[PDB]
Amino acid sequence: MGQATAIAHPNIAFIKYWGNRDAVLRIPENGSISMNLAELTVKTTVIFEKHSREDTLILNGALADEPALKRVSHFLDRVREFAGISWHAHVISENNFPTGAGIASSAAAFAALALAATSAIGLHLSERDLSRLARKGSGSACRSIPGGFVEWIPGETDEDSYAVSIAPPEHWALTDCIAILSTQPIGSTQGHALASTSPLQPARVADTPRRLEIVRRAILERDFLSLAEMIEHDSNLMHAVMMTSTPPLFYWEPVSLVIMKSVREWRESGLPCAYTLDAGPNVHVICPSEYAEEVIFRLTSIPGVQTVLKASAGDSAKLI
Amino acid sequence: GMGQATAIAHPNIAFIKYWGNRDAVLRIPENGSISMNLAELTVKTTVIFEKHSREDTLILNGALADEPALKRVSHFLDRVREFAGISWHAHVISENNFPTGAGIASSAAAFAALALAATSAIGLHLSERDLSRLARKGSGSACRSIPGGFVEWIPGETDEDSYAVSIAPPEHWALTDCIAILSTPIGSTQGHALASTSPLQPARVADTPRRLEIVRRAILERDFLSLAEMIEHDSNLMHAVMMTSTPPLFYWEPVSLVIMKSVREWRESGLPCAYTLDAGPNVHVICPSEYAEEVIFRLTSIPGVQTVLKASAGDSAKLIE
Ligand SMILES: C[C@@](O)(CCOP(=O)(O)O)CC(=O)O
Ligand SMILES: C[C@@](O)(CCOP(=O)(O)O)CC(=O)O
Repeated sequence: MGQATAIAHPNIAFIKYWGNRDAVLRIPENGSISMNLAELTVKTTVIFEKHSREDTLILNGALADEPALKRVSHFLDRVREFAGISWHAHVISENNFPTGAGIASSAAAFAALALAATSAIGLHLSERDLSRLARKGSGSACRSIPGGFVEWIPGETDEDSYAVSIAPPEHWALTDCIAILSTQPIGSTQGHALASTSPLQPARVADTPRRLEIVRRAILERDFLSLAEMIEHDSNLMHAVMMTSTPPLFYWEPVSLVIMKSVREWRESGLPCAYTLDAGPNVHVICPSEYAEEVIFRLTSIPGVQTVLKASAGDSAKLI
Repeated sequence: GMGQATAIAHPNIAFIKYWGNRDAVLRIPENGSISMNLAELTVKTTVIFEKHSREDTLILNGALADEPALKRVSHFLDRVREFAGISWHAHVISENNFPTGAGIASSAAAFAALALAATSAIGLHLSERDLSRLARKGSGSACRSIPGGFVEWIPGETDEDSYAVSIAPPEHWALTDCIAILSTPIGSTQGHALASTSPLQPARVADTPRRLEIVRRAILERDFLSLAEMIEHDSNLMHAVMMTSTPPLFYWEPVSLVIMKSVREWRESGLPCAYTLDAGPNVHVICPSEYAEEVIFRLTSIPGVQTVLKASAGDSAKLIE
């Protein structure tokens, strides 16, 4: 009755999404900018079938838990509403993420699902509409629909909240050296909802355009130092909000702190690199790709760093 | 020998933090703060005004102070000289019992003791308010070591308006500060000035009355859980601002974070305690005193904790001998 397969990459936010204006629609409180990660992929096949009563979900070869299925089912309901078709679908998804490494899959997964599910049900959405749809699966998924360096235009409405590519992957050879911590959280959905308990979240949110403008310009101009200092600042602002929520969300591990301090010292001593952390203790170390081997060496030397994943700028979600 | 006096004062641990100045020179803070004096740590300072001294001299634990420390003390004594209308320079002899290398800041205790010894030596009989106001200009938090016990710094907007008062005497509430000294340090002065670079500082500052009102009530009501949750929140707010300054100030060490998480776990599992951190990695673990031995036992076992200092609520700065 209709089938398609799409791949999408996770992304690393240079300017973080944290907090929703609308939790249901995943309209964020602030805009965000990320880079897709080429070497990590979710591949998702959607198969719409005649009179399948309910949707099904398999994840990396295994029956998905009911939470995951429900979430994917509600998402497909949106694809059904948008398409006025009623078919239920079998969803098969796999990713190549290193096991236990704590790399969040939701952005890649809902980007791939948005593209596979709409293509399977016969639609031909623009990138913008795919981003808007993916967004409602998981906010950051909207940024994995476009390619390369991506900005989520936060908006106030479902139509207005979507992501676009600032620059293609080939515009700037940046590498994300992801320090995976051996010892290793509260999910994004709960965390976003808790942001409003932090006294500092409104101020963080209100300041986001300043930060976005710097990062956007830095990407366009390939100004690594400006990017570096702002991504650390923006990471720290998000974590500041997290840590001052009620209950506090302390995603950092002790080694996360060692890495953050080490990266700053490395940069200040001549090695261009910068850190950023999502809702977890892994440290993404962004650097011009020519420095990645040196960064990885230094990260690998830090006690407590299990392994370092090397990712370059990835393309948009694609059908295969 | 134109007048001499000796005073003692204790350092203090802020439950609601001072961070950022409205007026850096006068150490008028952006926000109010609340602290508890630490009985078991003391600075004892003798001030002897000398007709023959051309400049002040500062002796610390029997040794000549570094030049920066002398300059701070001499600038402070200039304020006393001005206030008193007297010219004399002084010998300042100070001792303290702080554990060596522990990173326990002495400046609040030092300037509280100096404010009291110096004014007493020079013939003045200042009210606590005026002593606090004076101590504040040596080091802001010293204004909180002038009064006793649990102390609130009224932030104010003027030199006359910024001073601390006792919320409650030490005996009002048996709380212990179990200070986890880490085995493995940008100064406050630079740090406060950088607070203005954090996008989050205005919001932290504007929220302080909410936090002060909770802690003040918690102290008056002996409500440990309310105190506990607010001191951790307040500590994290300050460190949030520090970590989001430009350049960032990351005072936490990895072990700091271990302790912070451990403390929250301990409290949630039924051991009443709460963490707070100043501008450094040591973790002050506040708890009702009946739990201190267990808190200390748990803290002592944490790798990277060099030692744990046990402090109870201390009295006001006092003249002695
Ligand atoms: C914490 C962070 O990863 C957002 C997570 O958002 P989501 O709800 O998992 O899409 C930050 C970011 O990616 O912008
Ligand atoms: C960081 C903190 O210790 C303030 C230090 O201030 P100062 O050293 O008196 O300038 C917090 C506080 O004690 O309120």
